[PDB]
Amino acid sequence: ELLEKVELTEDNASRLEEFSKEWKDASDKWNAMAAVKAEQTKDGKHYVAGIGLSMEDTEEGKLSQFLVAANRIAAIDPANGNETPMFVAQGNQIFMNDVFLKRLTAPTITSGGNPPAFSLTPDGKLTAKNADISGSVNANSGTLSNVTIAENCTINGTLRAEKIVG
Amino acid sequence: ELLEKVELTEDNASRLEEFSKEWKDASDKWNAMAAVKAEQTKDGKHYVAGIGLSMEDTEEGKLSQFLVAANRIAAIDPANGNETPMFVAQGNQIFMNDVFLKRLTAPTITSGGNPPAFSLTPDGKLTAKNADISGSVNANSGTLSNVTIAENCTINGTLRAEKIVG
Amino acid sequence: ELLEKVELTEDNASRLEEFSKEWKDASDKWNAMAAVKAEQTKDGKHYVAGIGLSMEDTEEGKLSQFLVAANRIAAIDPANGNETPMFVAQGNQIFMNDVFLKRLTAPTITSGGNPPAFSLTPDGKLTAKNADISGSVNANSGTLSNVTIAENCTINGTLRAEKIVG
Repeated sequence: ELLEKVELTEDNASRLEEFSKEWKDASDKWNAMAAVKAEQTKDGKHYVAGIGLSMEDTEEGKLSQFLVAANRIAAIDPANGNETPMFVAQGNQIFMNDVFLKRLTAPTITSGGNPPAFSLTPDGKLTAKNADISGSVNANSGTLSNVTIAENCTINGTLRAEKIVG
Repeated sequence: ELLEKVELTEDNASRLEEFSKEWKDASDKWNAMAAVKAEQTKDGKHYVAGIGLSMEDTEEGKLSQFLVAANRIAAIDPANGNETPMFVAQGNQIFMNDVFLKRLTAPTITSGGNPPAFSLTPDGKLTAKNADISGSVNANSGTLSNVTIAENCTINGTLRAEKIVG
Repeated sequence: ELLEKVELTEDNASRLEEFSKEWKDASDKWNAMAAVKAEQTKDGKHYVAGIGLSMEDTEEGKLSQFLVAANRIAAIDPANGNETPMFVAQGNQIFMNDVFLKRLTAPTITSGGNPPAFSLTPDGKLTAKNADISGSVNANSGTLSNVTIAENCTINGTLRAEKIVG
């Protein structure tokens, strides 16, 4: 029964080279994705470029963090199994919901529809159903219907009506 | 020494068997990871969805692009012990900083105020405390207290004043 | 000669020592990433922490899904062949393109040009150039240069017209 162990020794030696080849392939593949994703470099010297998912602990406690320095994004929302992209590089396009603001700069503003009612052209035009002023008004031209007056009415230029009664 | 080399044979063989078992289990687990999570190999550039960073040379030089054809995200600020999510996937959640704009289409616009003030409502309404105009006007109603008729005026409808100077 | 096969067993033993070294090293690394980034363990129901691209089966077929607990992204557009620092997400700023709107809140609004030709301020003023109103107007203090008065006008206050024609 000597014949057994040596055949075994072979059943071993023969399997080791092939396993070595497989593990070498795996190690090379890890060398690939490591420079891709898992650089396994523990430092803040290169901003941890690539990708990182640090479950970092402070004196506060465990706090999650995900670090990527490459934007290169093109997203789609999955809600209801939907397939709508949202970040074409032309500065977002889904819709603007309720937004708080303190600085805006826009030439064109539209009320809505084949025709907007109250609009704000870059030319400075404005259509409205009201103009309430609690202060100064400097008007230049005008085609006006009713001007109800009961307070100071002093004139420096010209006035020419059709009927003047009083 | 009698059995030492012989026993090493079976010890090896058994250790290889178990080592191969754990390797097969783990390798199947990896086979499961890139199958769904990102991809691997040298997959062509047709759809290549999943997590992947590639450093391709350009005219300027390297380009480490990071591709994500994927879905809803939510992120928080980890700043030195901060825990407040800000833009967590609710369709432009909180607010915009200094922003330039081009065009819009909106029913309702306000100011934003505690004991508060002016707004641009869907129905043209505006209480603008200083409505300076340097061009044409088409008014169909108005109540003017202190009239400063500066240049040549005219009336098509009628004027009727209790007072008169001239 | 024969001593090669006997030597073969102990050579295999040393080779297994080396392979066990490397393999348990790698497995320990992956186990470290498991709660960090690998997420080898299952999630169950809704609990989820970390990363993973799950292409779940649905009655309609494929449903890829991605989930991030918390992150902070950099700013490089697809912009192949160009470096584009866009969407830094600093100070909650992205830059907005053409878009609709439903609800707005902005005390400060500009004309979308080098100066603000028409401006909205927390003071509530408006230096426009045309404001036509088909409804109510309440202008307290104002001047009128080239105006035609197309409907009724009544004064209960003082009247100091420059001239009267009729």
